[PDB]
Amino acid sequence: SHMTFVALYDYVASGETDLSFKKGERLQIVNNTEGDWWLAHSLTTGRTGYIPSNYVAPSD
Repeated sequence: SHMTFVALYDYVASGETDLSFKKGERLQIVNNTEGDWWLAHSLTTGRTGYIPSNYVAPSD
């Protein structure tokens, strides 16, 4: 259930459904059913949206 990942790079969202996040931000992964785009929730900003799965790595 707790699935914490850390952002490896900045990402500015290009649309409505993706999530913008800063390098070093910690995110709860909500839905990793797809291998390319994961639904994530920022523990910092409280925003929720899709992120590129290759921009994050497992974290505490």
